[PDB]
Amino acid sequence: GDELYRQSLEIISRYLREQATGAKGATSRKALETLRRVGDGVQRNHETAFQGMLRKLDIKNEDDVKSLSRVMIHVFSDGVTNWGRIVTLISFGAFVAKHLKTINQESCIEPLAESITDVLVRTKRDWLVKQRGWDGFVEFFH
Ligand SMILES: Cc1cc(OCCCc2c(C(=O)NS(=O)(=O)c3ccccc3)[nH]c3ccccc23)cc(C)c1Cl
Repeated sequence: GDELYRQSLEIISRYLREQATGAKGATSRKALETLRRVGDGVQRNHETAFQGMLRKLDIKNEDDVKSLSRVMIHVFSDGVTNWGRIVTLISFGAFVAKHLKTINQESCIEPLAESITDVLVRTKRDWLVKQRGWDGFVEFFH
């Protein structure tokens, strides 16, 4: 097993889907409430950049969402790894998730999640371990 990966995918998965479907172990549940508060804050403050980036990505179907990976890696990894940019990575994900339910492609949400987790855990794995993973996440937005 890879429990940072499956915890990461569980949290990002349900955060994205509840964000698009309106709504809605113990560590995963505190991370998810943290990521509601912070997540919705960030989507409201970067909303001008977020819609700029959404419209420029132009996601229509699920082969779009599968292309997204390496532009994700590009925008995301600028070395100086920190929770702020991680949570922006997830929250933009949510932004995209609600836009995919608008155009009635909820089927792409879980691939999208599977991509975000996939970028995150594979590009920051050592940093995330050194910060005790999602317990670091929760206690950083304490
Ligand atoms: C699901 C998905 C997520 C993606 O995340 C990218 C990194 C997060 C991000 C920043 C960002 O990091 N901006 S920043 O350098 O000024 C920054 C760094 C730390 C805390 C707050 C802001 N600006 C953004 C503007 C628009 C969209 C996302 C961001 C990227 C892609 C392609 C997809 Cl398909």
